[PDB]
Amino acid sequence: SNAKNKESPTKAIVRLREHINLLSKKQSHLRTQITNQENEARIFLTKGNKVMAKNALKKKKTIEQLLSKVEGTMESMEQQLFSIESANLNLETMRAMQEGAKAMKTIHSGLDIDKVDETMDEIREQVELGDE
Repeated sequence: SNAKNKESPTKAIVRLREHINLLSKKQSHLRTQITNQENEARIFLTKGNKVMAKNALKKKKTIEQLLSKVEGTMESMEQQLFSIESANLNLETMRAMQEGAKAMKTIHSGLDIDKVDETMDEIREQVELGDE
């Protein structure tokens, strides 16, 4: 139930990760297309046909614009995933920290003789005074 829902938000982070993987595959594909276009423009340049070389660069830039869109979307998905993940990681870490504090509160309030937490500060001083 509470772990039911922990695992649910966890598989939520899973979907965002699969989406990131898809985006990265698409990015790789677009980069390969970009390389191909650039090579073709270079071939046109060795031939001397700068008109067609520029036209291949027009398509090169067109794909670069699409790449920027994918990279921006991917960055957004990474921030969204991070926000969710790092939130949950900190919430569980801070819970452990507070439960540790609760344990110390139980030890302090639990022991009648005599004020665990106050005597911890007391002995701290006594130890520190050993430096002379």
